[PDB]
Amino acid sequence: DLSDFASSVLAEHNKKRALHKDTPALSWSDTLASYAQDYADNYDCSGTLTHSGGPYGENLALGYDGPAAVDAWYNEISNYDFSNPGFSSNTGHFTQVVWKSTTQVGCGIKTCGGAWGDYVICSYDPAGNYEGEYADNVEPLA
Repeated sequence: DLSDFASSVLAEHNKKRALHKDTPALSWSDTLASYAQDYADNYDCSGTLTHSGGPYGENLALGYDGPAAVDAWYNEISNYDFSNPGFSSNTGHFTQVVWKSTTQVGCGIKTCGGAWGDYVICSYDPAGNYEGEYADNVEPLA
């Protein structure tokens, strides 16, 4: 059985994906979550967000618990132009949350407290945000 962290974060992803046409639900991966939590264990609580360079897709946040980070990522839909699909600096988290071809997610968390609060990383497989593939993987609202 999943931890409370895993079940709450998975539900928050799949509540949002179900808003979109032809977009399957994700399942949780212990492999992805071990990778994510290992990286969080090593965060320096400095306030900067640097990507891991790994083999999986990746969303990062600072200042939110797990489900609250998912909500912030998904709210980027407000900036996304469905008639000009593609990457942008303030829609790249949203397009990975709903990426049609992604099938599994796993996440980790570390409590920095102080000025920064919680660090959250979610890892995804297959990865989203491939150039030339947005129109086929980022579907409109049902």
